[PDB]
Parts: sequence; structure tokens; C-alpha cells
Amino acid sequence: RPALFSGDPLVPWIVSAKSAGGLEAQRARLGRHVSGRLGATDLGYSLAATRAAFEHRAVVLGTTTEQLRTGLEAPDVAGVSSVSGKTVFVFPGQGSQWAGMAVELLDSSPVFAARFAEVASAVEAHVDWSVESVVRGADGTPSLDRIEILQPVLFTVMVSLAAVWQSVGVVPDAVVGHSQGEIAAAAVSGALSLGDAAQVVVLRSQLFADELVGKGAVASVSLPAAEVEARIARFNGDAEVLSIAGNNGPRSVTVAGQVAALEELVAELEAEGVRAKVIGSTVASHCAQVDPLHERILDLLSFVEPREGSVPLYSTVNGEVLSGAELDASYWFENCRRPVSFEPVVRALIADGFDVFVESSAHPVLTYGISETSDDVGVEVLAQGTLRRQEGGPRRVLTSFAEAWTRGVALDWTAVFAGRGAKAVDLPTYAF
Repeated sequence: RPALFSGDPLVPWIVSAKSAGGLEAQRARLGRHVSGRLGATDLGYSLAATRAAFEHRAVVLGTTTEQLRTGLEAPDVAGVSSVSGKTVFVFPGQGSQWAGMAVELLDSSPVFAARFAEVASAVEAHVDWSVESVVRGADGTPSLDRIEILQPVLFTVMVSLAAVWQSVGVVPDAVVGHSQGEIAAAAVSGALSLGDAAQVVVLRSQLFADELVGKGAVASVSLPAAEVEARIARFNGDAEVLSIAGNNGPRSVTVAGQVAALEELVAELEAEGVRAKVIGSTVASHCAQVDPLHERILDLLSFVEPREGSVPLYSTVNGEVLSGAELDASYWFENCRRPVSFEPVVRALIADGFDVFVESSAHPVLTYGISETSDDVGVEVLAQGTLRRQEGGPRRVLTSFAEAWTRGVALDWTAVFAGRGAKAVDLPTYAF
């Protein structure tokens, strides 16, 4: 009963028809209708409540009915309904973050803010700062570039973003996480209590702040695993210095290890035109650097009481379909020690009849890998992000909703209008 949006955000006008020309005709008939009379938000509500959703779809965004009438000439999002399978929520690790993320959504979405408050309370049982204050960059707060601050803030943001989708009826049939993302995935599936998940992400990230910062990091590299193996061998003659930390798609991997070596590899790769980058604030998890921490991790996380969740969790640690009851301290050690097997799990999801992948994150980091993998398997899927860097408010949310819905995702657009005081108004008949 918190509304999705408060105040006076922009409005969506959703339109659909049975062909490309029919959708052009509907847009033209609406334009004429509006020119010749009408409240922007009443029309949006009416389009959402009173029209069938046919195959060819568009969404226009704006505030005034002039803006929205003008926009029918060039809708913000258009597509053709194509998905027909199950929905999995995707929770990435580090790489999502951007300066100022979540602030505008806290201010503009009561659904997001409410969930963010619940989850923040859970993490604040274990830290002495305020998650909201840190997110808002309040004076005196600790830096979000610190790993022990960032991971619990990312956790809070990813879990709370799943509630925004939930408010328009888009919910996971399964969940998949990447590295620390699995802790958010477990919180969403109910495999861990909010308290336990929060405490895991706080304590583990603090341990990493204490023992791994400066000793290593992780980089993304847009090459196939085999090619990257060939390029790192020269570093590893004596001991493991660099190692593949993740497989994200057929041409997308991550590499963990010593910072100097990692930077040398990234610069070499860039000089040959390859996209590569050190991921902000990362340490060298997912390699042998975490072995010395094994005993400490089991002691730190022994409190955890995992249980069978609402919805399965597709592990990127062991490639199993898990109930959630398995996610004990030993699991959370393996989660930070083993390379992330994300690409094989995407394959398995597609084979299990998933074709809607919703990345519940501040900036889409695994959607590219999901599409690339789906292309390799030869199956079309929707890989949809939530927010994006410097796009943090209602336009971005509505745009992501439109991107999903125009591709066939069932979405309850009527819920967007909660609290706006809208009413049904006359609309042109679908045909004369």
C-alpha cells in the first residue's frame, strides 16, 4: 500500500495493436482524440485499465498531455511481444555502483523507500553508520568506495529494487546471484532471513577490508576464457598471481589477482583494442588469495540459519538448483573462493524454460552476457536491467518497465497510477 510513485512524476501512455501499421494507426487516432478535446494522468490510467494488450506495443512518457501527444509521433519505447517463459531475477556483484545511485528513487518511490528502510535496518544491526545517510552522501559519512561500505549498500539497493518490480506484478520464479549478489538473491528468495543475509554481507566485506584490500582486485575482460588463460600464463610461473574469477558469457570473463599484474594485463589488452577494466573497489576474491581466510570465514558466518526458500536459487558456485537450506557458512566460503560460473547457469536457465531475466541492479552489468550466451544457444530471451548510471528516477523505472512490457512481460501498469487520483476517461474506440 505504499505507492510506486509519490508527487507528480511523469506518466506512461501505453498503446498496442496487432500489426506495425495498426500501432501507427492507434497512435494517430489517440493524437487526434487528444488534439480535439483531457488530463494526462487520466488518459494514462485509462489506456492501462481499459485496453487489451495486443502484440505490437509502444509506451510514451511525459507529464503534460501536450508532451504525451507530441511523443506519440516517436514513442520512447516500442517493441513486439515475444517472451513466453519463466522469469528469473539476477543479482550481480560489484560493478553496479554509481555515485548518487538510489537517492532519486528514495525521494520519488514510496515502495522503494519502504523496502530500503526494512533492509537498511537489518544491516544497521551490524554497523554503526546509516545506510540512507551513506547513500545520500551526508556530511561525515564513510565513503562508498570502501568495500565494507559498498557491499552492504549494494545489497540494500538490489534487494529493494526487486520490490519495485514486485509492485507491478513482476516476480521471480527463481533467483541467480553473482559473487556477493547471491546474498541478495538469498534474501529475496527467503533462503536467508533479512537479518542473516545482512550480517553475512557486512561481516564478509569487513573481513575483506581488513585482509585483502591492496593485495588484489578483479577485472572484467571481453575475451573468451581460453584466450585469457593464454594471456595470463606468463604471470603464473611460480605461484598463482592471476586467475579467471568468473565466466559471464562466451566472450566475457573476469580475472582476479595481484593489482600490479592485473593492471599490466588490462593495459596490454587495451593496447590490442580489447575492452578490459578493473572493477571498482574489488579485492581478489574468487582465487587462492581467499584460502588463508577460510578458517576465519567459517567462524564469522557460523550463525547463519539457511532454509528452504519461496523460489529456487540457481547457484553460480556449484551449478546446482538449490532450495536455500544449503547456504551455510561452508557455502559462503565457496561462494567467495570459487570462480563464478554464471554463463553455464544462464544456459541451464534457458534450457529450464526461462526467457525473462531481470537484473535487479543500479546499472546493468550481466545483461550483455546473458544476451551473448542466449545467442550462442540460439534462443531469444529478454535481458532487462532496472536502473542505469545517472538514471535513477521515475523515467528510468518506467523505461525499464516499458522495455519489458513491449517485449511481452505481463506488467500491471494500473499500479503505476496508485495515489495519483486518476479516473477513467473516454478514449477513441479501437476501430471506428
